Amino acid sequence: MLKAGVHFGHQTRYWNPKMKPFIFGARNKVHIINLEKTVPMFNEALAELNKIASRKGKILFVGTKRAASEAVKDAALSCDQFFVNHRWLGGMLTNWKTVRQSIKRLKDLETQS
RNA sequence: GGCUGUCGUCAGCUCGUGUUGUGAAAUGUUGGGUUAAGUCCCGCAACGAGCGCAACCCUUAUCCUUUGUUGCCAGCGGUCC
Ligand SMILES: [Mg+2]
Ligand SMILES: [Mg+2]
Repeated sequence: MLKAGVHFGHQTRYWNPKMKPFIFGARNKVHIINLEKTVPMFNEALAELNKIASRKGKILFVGTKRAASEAVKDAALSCDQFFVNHRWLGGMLTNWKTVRQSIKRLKDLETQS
């Protein structure tokens, strides 16, 4: 099952009871995730993800925090998928129809940079 | 009506969209700095915009080009200086 070498799942008491099923944990006053449930989760996850992908679908990666920021400007910045590695501008998706023309500007700047 | 004084040349006053709240409303315009300034930077469920601040206007301080009378006299002669 564990095709995933090393990511035992941090965070100690600061937990969330909604996250009981996916837990086997209890070590050194901190939770351990679950082998036999992390792996099964690709099941519904990589299945649908690589299907909508086949149907030609935009992806968009999201990962703020300067601890994996350019680590998403990566093989996510390789395919027809996209990314957000910094500040998530509130409403860039629900208010897309406004934020869109902040892009139109970016374009005008790099189109003369 | 038009025009004017006043707070005050104070740094303020608002809207679109989005989002939050049953709602009046909120956010943006909190906050950390910074500035003469809602000035700017960072931040941030906000993203942007309008009036305002600033700039564009005039004048003042240095220089340059063009211009030389009614303005000017440095080097030239003459002197009723
Ligand atoms: Mg302004
Ligand atoms: Mg002005």
